Amino acid sequence: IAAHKGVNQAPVPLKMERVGPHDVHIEMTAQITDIEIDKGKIYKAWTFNGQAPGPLVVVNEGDTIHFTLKNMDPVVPHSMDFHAVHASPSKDFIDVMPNKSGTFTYPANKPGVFMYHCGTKPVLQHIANGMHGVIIVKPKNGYPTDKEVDREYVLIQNEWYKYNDMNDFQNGVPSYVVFSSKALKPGDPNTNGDTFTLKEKPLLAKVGEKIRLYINNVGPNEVSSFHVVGTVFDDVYLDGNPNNHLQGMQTVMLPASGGAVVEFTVTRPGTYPIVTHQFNHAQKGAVAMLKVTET
Amino acid sequence: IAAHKGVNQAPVPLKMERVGPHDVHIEMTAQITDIEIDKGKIYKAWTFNGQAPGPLVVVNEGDTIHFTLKNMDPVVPHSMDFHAVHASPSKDFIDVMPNKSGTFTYPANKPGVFMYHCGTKPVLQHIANGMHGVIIVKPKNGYPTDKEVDREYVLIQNEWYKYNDMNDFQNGVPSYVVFSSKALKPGDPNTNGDTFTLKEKPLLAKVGEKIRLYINNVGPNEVSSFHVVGTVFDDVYLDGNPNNHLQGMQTVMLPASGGAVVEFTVTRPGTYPIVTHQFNHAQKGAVAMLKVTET
Amino acid sequence: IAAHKGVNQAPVPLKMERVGPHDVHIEMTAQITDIEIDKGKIYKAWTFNGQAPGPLVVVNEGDTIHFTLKNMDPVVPHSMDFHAVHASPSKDFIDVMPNKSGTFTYPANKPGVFMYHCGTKPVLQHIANGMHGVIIVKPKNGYPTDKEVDREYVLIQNEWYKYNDMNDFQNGVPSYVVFSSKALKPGDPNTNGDTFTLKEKPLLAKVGEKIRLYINNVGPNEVSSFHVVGTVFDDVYLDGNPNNHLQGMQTVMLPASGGAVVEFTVTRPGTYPIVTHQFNHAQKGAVAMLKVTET
Ligand SMILES: [Cu+2]
Ligand SMILES: [Cu+2]
Ligand SMILES: [Cu+2]
Ligand SMILES: [Cu+2]
Ligand SMILES: [Cu+2]
Ligand SMILES: [Cu+2]
Ligand SMILES: [Cu+2]
Ligand SMILES: [Cu+2]
Ligand SMILES: [Cu+2]
Ligand SMILES: [Cu+2]
Ligand SMILES: [Cu+2]
Ligand SMILES: [Cu+2]
Ligand SMILES: [Cu+2]
Ligand SMILES: [Cu+2]
Ligand SMILES: [Cu+2]
Ligand SMILES: [Cu+2]
Ligand SMILES: [Cu+2]
Ligand SMILES: [Cu+2]
Ligand SMILES: [Cu+2]
Ligand SMILES: [Cu+2]
Ligand SMILES: [Cu+2]
Repeated sequence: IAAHKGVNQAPVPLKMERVGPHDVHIEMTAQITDIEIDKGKIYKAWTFNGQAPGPLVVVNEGDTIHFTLKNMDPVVPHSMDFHAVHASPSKDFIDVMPNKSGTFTYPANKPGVFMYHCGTKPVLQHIANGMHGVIIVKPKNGYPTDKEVDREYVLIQNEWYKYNDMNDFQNGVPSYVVFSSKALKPGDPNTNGDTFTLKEKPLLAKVGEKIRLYINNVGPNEVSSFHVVGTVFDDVYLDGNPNNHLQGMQTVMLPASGGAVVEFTVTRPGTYPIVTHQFNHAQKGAVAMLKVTET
Repeated sequence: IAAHKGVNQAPVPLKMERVGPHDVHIEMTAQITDIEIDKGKIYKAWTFNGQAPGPLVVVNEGDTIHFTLKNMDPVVPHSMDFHAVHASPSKDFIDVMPNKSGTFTYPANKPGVFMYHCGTKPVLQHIANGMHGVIIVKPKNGYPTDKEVDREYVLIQNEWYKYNDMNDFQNGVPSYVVFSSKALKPGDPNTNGDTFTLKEKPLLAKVGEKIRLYINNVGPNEVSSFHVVGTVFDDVYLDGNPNNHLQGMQTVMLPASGGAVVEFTVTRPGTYPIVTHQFNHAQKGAVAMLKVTET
Repeated sequence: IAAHKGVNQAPVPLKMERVGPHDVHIEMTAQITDIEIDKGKIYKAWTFNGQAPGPLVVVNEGDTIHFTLKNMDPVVPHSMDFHAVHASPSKDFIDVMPNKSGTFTYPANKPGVFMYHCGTKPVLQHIANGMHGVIIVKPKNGYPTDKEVDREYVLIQNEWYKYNDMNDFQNGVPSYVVFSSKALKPGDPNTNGDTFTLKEKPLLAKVGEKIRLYINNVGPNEVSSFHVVGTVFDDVYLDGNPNNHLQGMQTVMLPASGGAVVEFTVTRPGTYPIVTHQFNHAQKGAVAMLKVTET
């Protein structure tokens, strides 16, 4: 796209503020930003806020979201679809033109770990170029295992294809399949979907801890066979809904856009890989590490 | 197949009648019928009754089915396998020769949303050419959410490949992935698996309604990441068995031949896409629309 | 690999013995063994004990496993990862060099049907070449349906690719997809992953029996849409954990490495195919047979 040549828009922080007991404002950009998805491989990603996946959004069950998209793409329209919300797609997930903003309002009345993404046709194009992320809606009543959890992180799986190539996006195998982590609390890592960062800078935990991961597989196209090496999931809540409660799972099948809360105990010091067990994907990047130490 | 050149057998209505409180007669054809699966693309489908997927069958839990297949294919044998039933495959899902009929009897003692398909070797060939459909077995005791449901429809996902090409069917990506709808009540649409009809003539609903969809992904080969845009599934029953009850799902993972009952509320007027969230498939046809109006 | 030319190491029995009420010794080899995966097609598999998948391991919930790997590969390191166990991957699933042994100890405190596999980088290589299998951990309290089960078997699904070809393993469709059976009791068949043996020598059962299958899809790469023709699963326990209890499933979605216990009734004499309902895979080998007789 001639108007994206040489474009590399610096990442912009997510803006969020609570405006009432049940109402939140969120402001995101659509922007075009170079991301290093594998060593020496730059992808001029279509993004929210210069991250791909986009920035983590966390709201409470029952919060109405008043969402603004500021479209910094000089020539492509963009839009936002939160899977968390009840909305009219044809009124509320509509396009925002280059250099314009739009504001849309809709309720998040279901707990869980939801994909969000650009909803502009062709949606496959906008997602595959980078316009995906997660919104967590925290359950009013928690999870029944909350008191057991020592530490928590967010991990998101996505694929990367040949650049902006619709034939590849539709018909081709992924070039890379990757994990990223998005921060929940100060100090947590906040990374993009790449083949290396979570190997070189593993997530951290302590021996004996029960870990919760909020996970989503945003695709665009593949399903995920999510597994942590050296443990078993003690508890799993499909889509992060507390009702959908499995136990003792070695691996969690996630559809494209599928989420989960998963919990597991790390009993011994060491480095624990986190994989999709579809090992062709793992080979192509989708292995993160969790380093577990006595401190 | 030289004997299928120029063949285009007109669709024949499904014949069904109840013959006792727990016994139903069904009569289907196997026939070769031209179907427009994408604009300007005709597939000379191997079909039940000139529809692909085939006609909807609905029975009650506990019904014994006395099924007749009238094989109108001039040269290929065909057969019928209902996933709903307990049967001996080697006695009851056997071939019916060209220009012959066969009758097979077997019980449907499990509720749910079951694939049916031709069972003739190579089964991949017979399914991929079009010989798939759904049989719904209604639970004796309903679903616990029955009283909440305002409107219901059936949707079926399938793929289309290069015509009658076994190499493609085994090794190739689908050319098209599609939804169709099959009528439950008078006035409901009854369509074939194509890339357009459910976009151009959306399913209809009213603002505020709880919608039930009976869904099945008949494949032949892909899994489905089933999602309705702008809502969340309030309730999901895997395979349509009331016991397999999930809540609050954004997306439902369906294996090949996998079914579900899914229920969701449409809160605002607008057009709501229905997708497989494996967006390469959606791009290749698998997007239906639900138009929600104040009336 | 020049050091594997002409190598065909005879299969070696699994060695296992109980050493205390809650402790078991297991001794396995890593070895290079020719296996006929389709008629006339030999794969010089990387294996545990000269079987691919490897030998069945069965332990009780709560058993600590003291595992020895004797590496007979003349030049490639190998290792063992049991999904059943809590272990430090970087200490306990480490490599054993050619012509050496290693012993690792770790607890199996979760019931179910777990994949095991070599964990040596690149893991995709070691799994795809043949180094996968199942470990069953029997639940302390059984399954609630135990008293209904008449007969049980183990079935494992895997893929085969072009020989030792990492490009194919990562980017290519499987050449073959196959079932094998591993013995639970004397007289049960014990087979390797091939396209024919379970068609030519079907598993055996009696009319009216409730059958339990312990199943796992070891991949490396595909998901499985597991179905038995002519029946419906009465009960399914995901990953073989008794808590994860579905009913009335026509087909069970297994991720890569995903397991299940599934139970179904065979009501009539006949031959019952067992498939993955992803019919491209079935075409490429993944159909086993269950022959049901009056005796
Ligand atoms: Cu309040
Ligand atoms: Cu506001
Ligand atoms: Cu966009
Ligand atoms: Cu793929
Ligand atoms: Cu703790
Ligand atoms: Cu593993
Ligand atoms: Cu664990
Ligand atoms: Cu009666
Ligand atoms: Cu009759
Ligand atoms: Cu047929
Ligand atoms: Cu595909
Ligand atoms: Cu209503
Ligand atoms: Cu979506
Ligand atoms: Cu909803
Ligand atoms: Cu004891
Ligand atoms: Cu010992
Ligand atoms: Cu190995
Ligand atoms: Cu494949
Ligand atoms: Cu019995
Ligand atoms: Cu079938
Ligand atoms: Cu059954």
